Amino acid sequence: MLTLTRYVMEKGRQAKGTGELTRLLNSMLTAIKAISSAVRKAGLAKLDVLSNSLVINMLQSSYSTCVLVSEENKDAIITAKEKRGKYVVCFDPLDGSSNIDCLASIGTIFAIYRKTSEDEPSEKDALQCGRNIVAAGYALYGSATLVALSTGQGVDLFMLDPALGEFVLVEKDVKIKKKGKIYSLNEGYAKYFDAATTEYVQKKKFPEDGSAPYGARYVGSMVADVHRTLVYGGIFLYPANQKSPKGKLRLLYECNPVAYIIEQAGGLATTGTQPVLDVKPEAIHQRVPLILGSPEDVQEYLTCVQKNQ
Amino acid sequence: MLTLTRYVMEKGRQAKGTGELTRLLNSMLTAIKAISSAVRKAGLAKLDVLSNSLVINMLQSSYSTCVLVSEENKDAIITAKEKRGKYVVCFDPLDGSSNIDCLASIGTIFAIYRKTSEDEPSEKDALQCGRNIVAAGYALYGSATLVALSTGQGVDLFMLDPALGEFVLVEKDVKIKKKGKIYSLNEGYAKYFDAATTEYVQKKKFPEDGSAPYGARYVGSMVADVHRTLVYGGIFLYPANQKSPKGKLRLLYECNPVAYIIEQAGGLATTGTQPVLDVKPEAIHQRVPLILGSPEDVQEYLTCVQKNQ
Amino acid sequence: MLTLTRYVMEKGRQAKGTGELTRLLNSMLTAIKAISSAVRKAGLAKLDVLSNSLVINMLQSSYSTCVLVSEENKDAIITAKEKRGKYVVCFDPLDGSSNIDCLASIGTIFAIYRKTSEDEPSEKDALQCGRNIVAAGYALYGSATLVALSTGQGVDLFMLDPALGEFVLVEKDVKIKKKGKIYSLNEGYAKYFDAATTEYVQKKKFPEDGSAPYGARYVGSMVADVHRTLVYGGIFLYPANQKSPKGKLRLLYECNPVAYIIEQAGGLATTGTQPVLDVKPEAIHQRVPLILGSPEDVQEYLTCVQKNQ
Amino acid sequence: MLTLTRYVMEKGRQAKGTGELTRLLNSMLTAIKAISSAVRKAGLAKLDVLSNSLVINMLQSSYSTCVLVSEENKDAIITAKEKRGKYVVCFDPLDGSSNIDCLASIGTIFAIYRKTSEDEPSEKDALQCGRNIVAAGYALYGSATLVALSTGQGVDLFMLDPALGEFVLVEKDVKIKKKGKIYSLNEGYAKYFDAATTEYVQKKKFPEDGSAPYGARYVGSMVADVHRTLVYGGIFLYPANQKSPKGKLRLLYECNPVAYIIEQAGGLATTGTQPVLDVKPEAIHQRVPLILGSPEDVQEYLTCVQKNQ
Ligand SMILES: O=P(O)(O)OC[C@H]1O[C@](O)(CO)[C@@H](O)[C@@H]1O
Ligand SMILES: O=P(O)(O)OC[C@H]1O[C@](O)(CO)[C@@H](O)[C@@H]1O
Ligand SMILES: O=P(O)(O)OC[C@H]1O[C@](O)(CO)[C@@H](O)[C@@H]1O
Ligand SMILES: O=P(O)(O)OC[C@H]1O[C@](O)(CO)[C@@H](O)[C@@H]1O
Ligand SMILES: [Cl-]
Ligand SMILES: [Cl-]
Ligand SMILES: [Mg+2]
Ligand SMILES: [Mg+2]
Ligand SMILES: [Mg+2]
Ligand SMILES: [Mg+2]
Ligand SMILES: [Mg+2]
Ligand SMILES: [Mg+2]
Ligand SMILES: [Mg+2]
Ligand SMILES: [Mg+2]
Repeated sequence: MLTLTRYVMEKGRQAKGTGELTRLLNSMLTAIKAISSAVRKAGLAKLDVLSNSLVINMLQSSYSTCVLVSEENKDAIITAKEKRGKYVVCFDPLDGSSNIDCLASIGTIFAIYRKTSEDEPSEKDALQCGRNIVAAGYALYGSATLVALSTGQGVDLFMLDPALGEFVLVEKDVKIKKKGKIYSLNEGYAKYFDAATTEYVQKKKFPEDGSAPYGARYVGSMVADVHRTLVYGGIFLYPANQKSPKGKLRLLYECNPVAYIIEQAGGLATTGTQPVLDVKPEAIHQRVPLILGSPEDVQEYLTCVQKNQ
Repeated sequence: MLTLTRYVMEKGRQAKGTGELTRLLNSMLTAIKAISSAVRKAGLAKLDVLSNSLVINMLQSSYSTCVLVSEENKDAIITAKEKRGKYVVCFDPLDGSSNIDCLASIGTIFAIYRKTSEDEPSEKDALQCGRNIVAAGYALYGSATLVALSTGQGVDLFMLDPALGEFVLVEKDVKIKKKGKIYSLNEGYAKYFDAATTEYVQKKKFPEDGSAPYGARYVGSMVADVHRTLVYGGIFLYPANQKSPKGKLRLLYECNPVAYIIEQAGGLATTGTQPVLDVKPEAIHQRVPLILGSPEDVQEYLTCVQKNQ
Repeated sequence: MLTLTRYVMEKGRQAKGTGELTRLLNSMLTAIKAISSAVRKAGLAKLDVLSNSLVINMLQSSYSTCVLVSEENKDAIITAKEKRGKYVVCFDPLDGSSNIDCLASIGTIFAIYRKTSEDEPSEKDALQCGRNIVAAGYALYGSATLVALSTGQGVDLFMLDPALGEFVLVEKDVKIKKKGKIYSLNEGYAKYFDAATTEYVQKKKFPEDGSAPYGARYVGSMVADVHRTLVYGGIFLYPANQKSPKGKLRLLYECNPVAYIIEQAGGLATTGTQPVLDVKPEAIHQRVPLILGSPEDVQEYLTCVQKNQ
Repeated sequence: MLTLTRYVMEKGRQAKGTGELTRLLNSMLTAIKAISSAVRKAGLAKLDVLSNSLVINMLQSSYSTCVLVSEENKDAIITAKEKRGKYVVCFDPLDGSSNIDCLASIGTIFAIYRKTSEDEPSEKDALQCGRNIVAAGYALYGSATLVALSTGQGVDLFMLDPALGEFVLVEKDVKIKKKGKIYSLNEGYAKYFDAATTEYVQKKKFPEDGSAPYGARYVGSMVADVHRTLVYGGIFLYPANQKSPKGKLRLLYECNPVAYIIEQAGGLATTGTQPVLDVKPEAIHQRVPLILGSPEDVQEYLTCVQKNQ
């Protein structure tokens, strides 16, 4: 039984670390477990508020953090001097608000950076390119609870063993298919799509090479849809549209973490004009377009962008 | 704490029943709990086979059944003479095979009939119109575990309390909105749709009255998509198409139960030409088209069918 | 998987009952499960008050009761006319107060009678001899959670399956050994014992026939000590002493239920002068001496009583 | 929520450790959780064998150990060179065999030492006086699951939060009463006691100063009885007797750990002639007499030893 806590401590032993990142991850994972439990019994009772407190408190108490960015907080949270550590965490404590009442899969998203500037800790420490991620992942609260995690050496999948109360490694170093057979976007925005998105979607439904149309899936929780894309392959799209000209999804704590996971699994994640991880953030709640998945599907989307530009 | 077992026994006390239906439901619910538990720890290990055995064994042992129809069994299962009861159960022991690996919501579906013929128990006892349902419902194994149940007096929702190990009533007599704002179908089959489906879908994305386009959602597990339709309103479609000319979804143990639930909640469920519950089944594994949800959305779909016929 | 709910409903099907006792037992068992859960997480927070409310509410709501006697209530609780059923329940909702802080096994004890008088329901309906018990048992909240139950056809043991959230039959028709090798009493009261108890205890430690002395065990929760006596054999004693001249243990909701269980398993349960189940109660909180266990050990205790009288 | 994993990592951050002890404790605690779960569902199925494997595998995999002593293994287990760490663990993976069938509290016991010799790792590294313990504690699998732990700075109590799946600090720096009112030993061995034990026990039942006799408690699992002694005060005795002239309890992995806990809480733990922690072990499965608890009660026992020597 390779537990996440035993896996992470072991990974930190081979790298001769001080144990600070390990302490941070353990704290994050503890918050995730409390969130999983609250989610499993939610209807028997706001959850946004609770999951946000849980994450902030656990992270700050780890003595590993200097700056936190949460979806739930207008401004960056600076860690009190007495608990100052070297890491910056951007997180979405509970994503998939739209699906809570209807019991669909929802999740938690996070990315961890090392503070590199010499200055006093500020929001600017949270404005690194995703290419500078130290660790990132997500939890999926679905038919079972799962964490996808990467620290730069590929993507590992862990599942909450409910009897044992701990995360157990179920898949090591997962790789996305080069090409899938599923496309995933909200086609309710079709009226507002750019020409590139329209053309790409048309190619999926009416291919010109005799292949079967792709199947469509859209849970409407990003973590569920991205996780499906990871394990089954294909493409997930939340592009710019007329109602959301800069996209809807948030760069720091939605797009960068999933982009990091998808790239680590051998996939691609793009704004349409450049890799998501290469976008230099200008503000903590900045939005970007997100198109991600199997490299050949994303590469085909990029061709549509290129001939329509 | 109004538990499902206490709710069902109480419902049977006011109706002066022998307790046979109550015994049947309790058995079904016990199978559901075992399924929930196996689902929650699935990745840590086929599940179709297991959930099928669980349901068959629990139902047969209730002394309440004479005939069972399962998705997993070519032929109807006749209950051994010594355990013969008066009820017929059609069930899908685990639905949403496509979503198991990716951890999306999956479910169990069932409908219960009283055997009305005088003959020896046979498959023909399972070929009643859904309009003759005595009890029907589904379990949803999602971020939490839920059962929707009706015995003819509206739809009640129950949630598995994990600490207590029992189903607890969370919503009594639920009603679907008259009109929703979500449409749900696999648009990957667009190339194969009939004119009516094409036109309806076009109206959702490009309305002609100045209203916002509907949002699209499609989990790709029927129970998840139908449950969302129930609680948020809107429309779910699995119509006939060129690849599935009679539809894909199964009449006895997929469509009739959800149709029964949706109608009990004040919604509509149609094949496109008639109510699902009014279809006289000719074979236990018969397929039908399924269009269901908020009455005004379904009524609008039926208008598209009518002007394209 | 023979669950308690399926076992009890089945037992009621063969006996052509109205289902009223079955509804009562299910309710009692639901309270037991809630108690088990509260007990498992007690230190992470009175419990007497909670467990009492749980039992009273569940029993009254079953529409099966007319009179309740609780250890926690000075007077008998008469069921409101609208929920009147035919049964009387005497219960100790949580026994083993002394062991809660130190985490030793604790339990719940109950006996069920049919009201036989024609009069208005009163405390007098709870003053039947234990010989008139319809059903009785206990729950043990120990290293695992167990229920011992009898309805007149021997003793069955059930264990809470934590994954499944239900009681499962683990042993059918259990029989106590004719003679054991363990004696169980608080020897701290030795100064206050009568001559009979003194002599019996001396015989256990200094036998005159060359046999090994009995081992001593005393958890100090009656349910734990009685359950051990049931499965390992031997003798449990809470006799009269100078500080408690009529004994300490309560007749209605401590002694009668365990006496009923022990007798059903082929054991004996005595006051020292007569079987516990044959004592005609005069008051709802009456105390009796309790000596119970393997028939040959109890029979040997009775010989000490006889030669010292 | 101060979790054990967060508490232990934090305790290791202030002490600038390499994290090796922390990794060891986490591993031990993970084994404890698996044991708790197996114990909670034991009757629904040897456990000695399982719990032994769990502990050995978890400890060896921590890269923190060089030598293990288990009750279940004749010889010391030398850690393979590739996983060699600096610590020695003596453990009883599951104690209280006698109480498993009857569902009474049972436990796991452990003591951790730093290897101090320069030689190749051998059994001799496990023969340090308990006074050289680095960390020690026990788990109690009772009505709830608890760990008592000390690393030299007093005794902390943790409880398994079943919803959260982790140990949570419930009491910091616990102190035993100076004098209690409970004595705990198997009085079935009275025929075989030495004069000192006889006299001490007589004083508890027949005091000569007008005080009330002590109450007697004896669960017959050492961990349960010792834990009760810790939280309620009093005295626990397993002295030498004619059948067990050197005592029964094992020095390395039963007596030293509980002695360490009791001393850290301000109590005393003696063989009758010297502190348990000061005994120099000569063999890994050596037995000693054990008398422990509130200092004034133990001090009174020692006076009986002294006037009978
Ligand atoms: O309804 P829409 O516009 O498709 O938005 C759904 C998206 O919004 C989110 O809830 C976060 O903004 C994602 O989880 C999901 O992908
Ligand atoms: O991939 P498709 O064709 O959309 O099929 C999905 C449907 O199939 C099912 O798995 C059952 O056939 C449903 O749960 C779901 O609605
Ligand atoms: O401390 P004593 O006098 O031995 O009393 C213990 C007895 O009291 C009870 O807590 C109930 O009165 C029983 O569970 C137990 O047998
Ligand atoms: O039956 P006895 O001799 O009192 O032995 C009980 C003791 O044995 C053990 O099981 C371990 O030897 C302890 O847990 C307990 O204190
Ligand atoms: Cl989902
Ligand atoms: Cl106990
Ligand atoms: Mg969010
Ligand atoms: Mg979000
Ligand atoms: Mg199926
Ligand atoms: Mg199906
Ligand atoms: Mg009580
Ligand atoms: Mg009591
Ligand atoms: Mg042992
Ligand atoms: Mg032992």
